[PDB]
Amino acid sequence: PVGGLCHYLSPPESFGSVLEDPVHAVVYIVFMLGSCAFFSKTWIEVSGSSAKDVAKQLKEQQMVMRGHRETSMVHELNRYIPTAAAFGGLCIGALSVLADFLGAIGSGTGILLAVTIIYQYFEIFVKEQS
RNA sequence: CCAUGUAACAGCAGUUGAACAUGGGUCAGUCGGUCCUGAGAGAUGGGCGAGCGCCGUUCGAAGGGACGGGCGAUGGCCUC
Repeated sequence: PVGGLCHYLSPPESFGSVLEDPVHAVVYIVFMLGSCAFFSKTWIEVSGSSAKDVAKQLKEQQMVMRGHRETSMVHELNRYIPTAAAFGGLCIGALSVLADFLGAIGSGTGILLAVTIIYQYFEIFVKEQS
């Protein structure tokens, strides 16, 4: 909705900075950051990448912590896995807000998808070259 | 010892093990040692001994420590 359309919810768009009522601009980033962490936190619960599932993968591969039992795998994973998804989703959402506000190429959003995937195949590229 | 995992050994076997492999576990003023000397062991003095040494353990100028006083303690500058 950029013209002749309902403007209740809309991403900010302007050269430099646009500010008439912050009750619209600051709310957009709040809903964007919260949703991203909400989406990231729920994805691991369904994609089989939570702390509980990772330990089952490591148990299957016969990998253990140095001085912990098998049951303590989950607890050490829970120290980082659940909070990394919540904070990682928040950070990647914040990068989109920074990308959108700065007005980069690609209108900010979408380049985060591009930079990650090109990095995703980078790990293949480096390991296939000794 | 504990947990996890799993040819030789456990005079049969084992999916099991004090076996093998990986990784953990023993927290003290108050429970012990540490202190005492007991039977005894054993230095120093001394004696003996070719000598390494050993006999001897009370048979030698064997005290190194005491609140109290003045020179100088003056030191905090004199309370202790």
